[PDB]
Amino acid sequence: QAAHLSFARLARRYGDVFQIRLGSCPIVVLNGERAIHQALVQQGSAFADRPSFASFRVVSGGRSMAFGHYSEHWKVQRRAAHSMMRNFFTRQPRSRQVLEGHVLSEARELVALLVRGSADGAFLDPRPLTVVAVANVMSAVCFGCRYSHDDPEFRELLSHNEEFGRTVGAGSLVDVMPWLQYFPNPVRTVFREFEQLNRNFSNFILDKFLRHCESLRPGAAPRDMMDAFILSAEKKAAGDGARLDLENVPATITDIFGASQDTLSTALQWLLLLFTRYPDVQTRVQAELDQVVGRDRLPCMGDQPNLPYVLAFLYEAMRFSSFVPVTIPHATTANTSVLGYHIPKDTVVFVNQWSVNHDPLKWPNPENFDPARFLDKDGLINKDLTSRVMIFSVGKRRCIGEELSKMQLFLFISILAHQCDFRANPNEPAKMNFSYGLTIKPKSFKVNVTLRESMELLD
Ligand code: HEM
Ligand SMILES: O=c1cc(-c2ccccc2)oc2c1ccc1ccccc12
Repeated sequence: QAAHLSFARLARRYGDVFQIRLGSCPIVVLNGERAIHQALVQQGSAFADRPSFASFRVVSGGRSMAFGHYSEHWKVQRRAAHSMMRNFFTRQPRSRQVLEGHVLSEARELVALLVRGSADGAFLDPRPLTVVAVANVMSAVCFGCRYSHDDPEFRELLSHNEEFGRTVGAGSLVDVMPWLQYFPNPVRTVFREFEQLNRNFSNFILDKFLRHCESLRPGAAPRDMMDAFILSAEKKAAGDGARLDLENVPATITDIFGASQDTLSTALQWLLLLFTRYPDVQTRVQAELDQVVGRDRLPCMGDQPNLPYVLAFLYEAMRFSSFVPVTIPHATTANTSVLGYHIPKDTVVFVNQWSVNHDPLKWPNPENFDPARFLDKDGLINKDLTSRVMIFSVGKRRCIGEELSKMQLFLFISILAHQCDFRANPNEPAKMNFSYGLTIKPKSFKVNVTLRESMELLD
């Protein structure tokens, strides 16, 4: 009875567009591509707002770009945030390399713990490990500092991503049923933890913020995204496009660091999950990797176009898993209509991406994981299908770190699959259970990892 599941089901009787009621709020769910594309794209702007939920307000000390409203001040915050994400990567020559180094560097520490903690036929839950590996890629990209996988204070800071999606996830009752805060219950519990975690994240980034600001003297060369945003803001305040104001820099680096670390973490956990539940797909991608990059070195972004199956497994896991089933709730900015239906200004809207990835007609093997589903008659991928998958949303509020997400999940998996073997715990009868909320996170599950060959990952 997962949200995105009921909605897609209610659509088989009331159409793609219809409205539900969560407590006091009547939400209008969008389910198909034409409806999703007609609201978010064609009438994008009418649907580019965020609902006035008290919890959204708590994120990033009240200055979130992801959870804030549509307005001019917001408009430059996003433009400025998207600018950093586009330029930051591919800004200077050899930049791609420094990025790939971080991934390569976390991939090494990641396989090492997985293999070490999997000796003699042992199994271990990969999740905690995958969060730390992805947060470090971004800890270094954003602050220029990575943490020890043993670091408690950091593993703690990142041990609450589930409480975050349960609070803001479409379906959540925290906002729409405030009376639930009046007494003990899971909803009272999650929201209080929610405030607790956002409070910790902000302080974590605030501390780093104040230090980068202090060390960034006149002629100083920025060596971060923190340093990059601060410089830009000082250059903005200091006389004379879209750049952030110093007061908004901590909040926006929080959204940036927070999203990636959560989403990329969740995504990664599915890849290994799928690898262990589909040994054959694991072998094929693991085969193509051997044929193209050779057992002679480890994969790099240069190999991406000669790896049609890897990219295919990538988009199949994306469509099949739909780990971000419904986008961050939207809100209309003006009375509008979609697929005929009237939608009055200031109404909360849910975009069902899962309903576009699981549409029978567009995807024949709807419930079956078929990476070949994206392979062209002669073995190459066809953007026409690969780009038919919806996970990063579309429109004004579409993800700002899409290419980064991709040129990273490709790498983590390329190294891991090329260097390791993943086996599921056979003794586990009942199946994998998940936690629904913004992202679909896998609940506890154990894998066993062994090295195909000697570590050349060691530098
Ligand atoms: C595979 C990983 C990721 C997926 C599937 C994903 C997807 C999404 C989705 C579904 C949204 C909501 C769109 C909407 O409400 O209409 C979004 C928001 C956003 N994403 Fe991502 N994301 C991921 C990675 C990233 C990364 C790496 C960053 C960090 C740079 C990031 C930052 C953002 C931001 C700042 C927003 C809010 C944008 C806005 O409100 O306008 N995401 N993403
Ligand atoms: O701004 C955020 C966006 C996002 C986000 C997540 C998924 C998709 C889009 C945005 O999440 C977070 C954010 C901030 C802090 C978080 C702390 C824990 C877990 C997630 C956080």
